[PDB]
Amino acid sequence: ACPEDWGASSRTSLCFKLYAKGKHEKKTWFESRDFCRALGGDLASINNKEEQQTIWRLITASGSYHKLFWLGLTYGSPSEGFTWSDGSPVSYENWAYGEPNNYQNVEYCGELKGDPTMSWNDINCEHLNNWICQI
Ligand SMILES: C[C@@H]1O[C@@H](O[C@H]2[C@H](O[C@H]3[C@H](O)[C@@H](O)[C@H](O)O[C@@H]3CO)O[C@H](CO)[C@H](O)[C@@H]2O)[C@@H](O)[C@H](O)[C@@H]1O
Ligand SMILES: [Ca+2]
Repeated sequence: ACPEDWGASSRTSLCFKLYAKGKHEKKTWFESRDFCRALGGDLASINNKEEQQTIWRLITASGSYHKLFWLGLTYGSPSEGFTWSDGSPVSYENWAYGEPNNYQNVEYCGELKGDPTMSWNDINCEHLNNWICQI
């Protein structure tokens, strides 16, 4: 069962929470990771299409579209490439077309574009974004 306002009560329920913020309250990737971990969780990992649908449904209920959200995507070693901050394997992927492109060699964190494509992009970790936690 999920904590109240993080999802449903069944044993198979996945628990995510959107944090959409104004520009003065958006966070870097590391700040967002630390925020979610302080609650006992982590930045959201998306391990399959079921989790993607869960998050998309939350976005549709939010009324806002096109927002950028930090996910738990962070580059590891050169051989690893992208990893999930929660330690789960990066099996499922939904990178946008051409991504990750490490544009100008400075993009080591992953963001979700909150539109129907639910696509991922690598971007400067120091950008201030919205974020999504999991527990
Ligand atoms: C593809 C992109 O390349 C770099 O970002 C460029 C930026 O791309 C926008 C794109 O125009 C927009 O349609 C899409 O929704 O978001 C992208 C940003 O994530 O466009 C500006 C000009 O407006 C610059 O050309 C940027 O270089 C790269 O930084 C992004 O990570 C991404 O791979
Ligand atoms: Ca990119």
